[PDB]
Amino acid sequence: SPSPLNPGTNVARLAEQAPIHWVSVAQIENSLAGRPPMAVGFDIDDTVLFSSPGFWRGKKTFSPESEDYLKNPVFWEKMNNGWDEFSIPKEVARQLIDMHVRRGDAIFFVTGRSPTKTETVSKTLADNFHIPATNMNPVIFAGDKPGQNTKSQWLQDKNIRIFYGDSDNDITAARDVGARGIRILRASNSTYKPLPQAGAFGEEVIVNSEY
Amino acid sequence: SPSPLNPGTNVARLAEQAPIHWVSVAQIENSLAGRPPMAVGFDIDDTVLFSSPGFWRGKKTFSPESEDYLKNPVFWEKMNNGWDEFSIPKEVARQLIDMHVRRGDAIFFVTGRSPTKTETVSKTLADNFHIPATNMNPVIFAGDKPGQNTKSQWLQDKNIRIFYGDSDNDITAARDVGARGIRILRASNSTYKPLPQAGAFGEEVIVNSEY
Amino acid sequence: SPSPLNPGTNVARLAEQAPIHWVSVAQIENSLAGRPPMAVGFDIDDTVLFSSPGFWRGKKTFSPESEDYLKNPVFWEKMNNGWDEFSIPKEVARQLIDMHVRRGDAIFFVTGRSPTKTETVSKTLADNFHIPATNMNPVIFAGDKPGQNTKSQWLQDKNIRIFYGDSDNDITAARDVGARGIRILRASNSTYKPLPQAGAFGEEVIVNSEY
Amino acid sequence: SPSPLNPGTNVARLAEQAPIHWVSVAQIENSLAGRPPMAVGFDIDDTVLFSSPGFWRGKKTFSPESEDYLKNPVFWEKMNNGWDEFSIPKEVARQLIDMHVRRGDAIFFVTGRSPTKTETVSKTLADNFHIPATNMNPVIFAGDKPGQNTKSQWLQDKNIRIFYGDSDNDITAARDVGARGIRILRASNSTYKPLPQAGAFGEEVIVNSEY
Ligand SMILES: Nc1ncnc2c1ncn2[C@H]1O[C@@H](CO)[C@H](O)[C@@H]1O
Ligand SMILES: Nc1ncnc2c1ncn2[C@H]1O[C@@H](CO)[C@H](O)[C@@H]1O
Ligand SMILES: [Au+3]
Ligand SMILES: [Au+3]
Ligand SMILES: [Au+]
Ligand SMILES: [Au+]
Ligand SMILES: [Mg+2]
Ligand SMILES: [Mg+2]
Ligand SMILES: [Mg+2]
Ligand SMILES: [Mg+2]
Repeated sequence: SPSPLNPGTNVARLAEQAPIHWVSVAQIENSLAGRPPMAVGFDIDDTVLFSSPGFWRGKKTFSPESEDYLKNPVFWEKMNNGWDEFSIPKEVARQLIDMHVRRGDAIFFVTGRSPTKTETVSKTLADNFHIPATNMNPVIFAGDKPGQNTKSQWLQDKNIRIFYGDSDNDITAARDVGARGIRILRASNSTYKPLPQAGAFGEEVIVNSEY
Repeated sequence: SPSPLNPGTNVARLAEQAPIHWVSVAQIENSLAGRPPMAVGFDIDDTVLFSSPGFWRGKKTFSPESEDYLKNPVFWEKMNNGWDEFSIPKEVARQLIDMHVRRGDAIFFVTGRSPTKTETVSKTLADNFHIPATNMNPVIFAGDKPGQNTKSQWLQDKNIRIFYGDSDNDITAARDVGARGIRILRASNSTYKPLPQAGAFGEEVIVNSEY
Repeated sequence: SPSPLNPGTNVARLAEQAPIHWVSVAQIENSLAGRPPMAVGFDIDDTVLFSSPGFWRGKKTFSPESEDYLKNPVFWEKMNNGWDEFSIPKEVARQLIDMHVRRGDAIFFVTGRSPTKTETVSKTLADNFHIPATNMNPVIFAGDKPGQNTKSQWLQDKNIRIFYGDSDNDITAARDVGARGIRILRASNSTYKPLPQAGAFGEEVIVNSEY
Repeated sequence: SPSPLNPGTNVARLAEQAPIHWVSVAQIENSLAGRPPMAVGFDIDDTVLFSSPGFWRGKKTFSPESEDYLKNPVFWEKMNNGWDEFSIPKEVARQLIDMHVRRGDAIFFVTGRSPTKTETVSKTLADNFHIPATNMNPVIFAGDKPGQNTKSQWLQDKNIRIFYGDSDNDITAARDVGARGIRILRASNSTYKPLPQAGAFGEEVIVNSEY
């Protein structure tokens, strides 16, 4: 700073590109041509669902000033049992999942959300993305609590070869097990802030994956 | 629709700019410096609230395979009386509303949503955006009637001198009454598509106003 | 800093716009519709000619480590009498000058280059941009030396209403006389560095004017 | 060709990225860490030198209204024996050449320019880019023969493992011999048009490499 009234710009800044390995769904699919059906995984939040409406609602209802709602079982019971009806499915996920289904791939969802006694997230996902039951697997609630296993342990267990996610820990989880971690852009209107530096580990990042 | 696997790019395309009158909130405040309190107006949907969650939910509930929910009074009762709890306030609106409160301006919201018997929208707005009683005015539900701009007469009636909105009809309403129409970007994960061409009437467009 | 190996990015940075009043040649022309023929002015370097080849040559020949060549009469005699045969005309200038000629405008060039006993720059310009002799005026070498007048004094003297330039002093010269200063982007391969903050004064900046 | 006066834009277009493998010089150096000295090669025109000044001049002098100058031996004598004094070294090339000198790599320049009896190009390059005698190799003038890639056999002959260039033929030459072909952006003010689609073979493209 200063942050000027009239900052101006220049054509070096206008054309400036960060050195990122951008990919398209079409190129990922091409990279898989001739590879046998495999298990692939997806993070949920900001990867396949824009779920910030429910998280916003939860914050505003359960902990208006902090992020305490994120460890409130009452919030999770609401979040995992219907508030995703207000979540907005990502077109990038529609494309990815359609093409993995077309390959005959096993599709897993592995989330850091807290587990709840029941969940309708598996159903919301299978329904919105038209995932055959054959390809579909119930959502895995991963983590460090008693009775849980971490994202990484789950990726190893289900032999997941590709993991799509928006968060750094999605990519490092894939890397820890030798899986191909592929980054999805977090939408700038997500309430999960700050936005990750997509590409921060040299991973592939999907173009235009914010929606 | 297919496209090349590796389309590539060039630095003319990388640097290319559309000829848009981009402005900041600071520049708008600066352009108004010295001007006494006035009435100003805001569209709601995709201008101050990312409300797609409620509309997406409404469509799924009331008209899965059409747009009839938008003409269903039961949908409007829900949307206007609680589903905005899932609507995500936009940062640009926080900045704009803060600036107009600093100015002592009278703030109006003029929405194309259908009027309902009761509404909790004015409450959600005055709360989310920390709007003092004196600057706040109850939401004007101008409704929607294709072939007709239902906002124009309201801007005239309330002597609104600046109108903010994401849609072409917001800008044309301001133009109709000789008010300064200022465009806000609709977020790319909005379910209201296609995205408008912000800048299409030569109007000012607020930078980074998608979130 | 750090300047990371793998910086990554996010979609707020990807979509980020500086708040600049970008214009196109088409919009400038539209803004002039019905305005009588007038005098308009152009800076030369990085506005209508990419002349860095001659300046590079001059530096390398006359002052390899400093910018002393810029005050070397021997350099100027070479620069103003043929080295612009290696200067690359800007498409943005072709468009501007064609449209000002089509309007019947008087066209002036006002440069901070040092005057020389003879110059072939006026000819290079008239020839490359197909400027009728009627519209064309000999290049004005402006400045602060004995026997010179400043850019500003020249703009006042020739009643210039619009001045196109890439440098801050081009825009301030127009502003000092009440003329409309319009910014052209300096190409990032110019050897005149650092690049200006185009738009730093709230002036109009021509889209894609780096070439 | 006409286009809308105020086309506008949207945030999907603002944020849109082509799926390009963008890399930095640091990332390239990092990918090579541990590898002993090797032969590497560079195209010249629009890869290390903005040489449009000499080509533009040549066209004006030898074939104002065609491309015949490119097949004129008198043009090549001038272009190869002094007109590069007007050619502007690219910063990306300074970074690349510095990095390959750090590595102890053997550096070759393989150009489509026609061989001439004498050439001062190798001198201009070794001087401009501060290239030690040991890393420097005399420029290979491979010439140009449409229908034939004249570079491929030279990369084979010199055991070149990495080839840098702006044109499709640079990348295809590297591919022909199983070398790593890396694209540099052609500057938008180059008179060699149209601009190539950098990234069109899925090859790495160097960020900000237009200058
Ligand atoms: N503010 C937020 N908006 C949307 N999703 C969130 C937010 N905070 C956390 N998440 C989700 O991302 C998961 C990663 O652990 C968290 O468990 C949570 O379910
Ligand atoms: N490095 C450069 N490359 C191109 N043009 C230059 C450079 N330095 C100055 N100029 C030109 O811009 C003019 C502005 O005063 C100078 O007089 C000079 O003619
Ligand atoms: Au890599
Ligand atoms: Au202005
Ligand atoms: Au609507
Ligand atoms: Au060529
Ligand atoms: Mg996530
Ligand atoms: Mg709206
Ligand atoms: Mg200049
Ligand atoms: Mg080349």
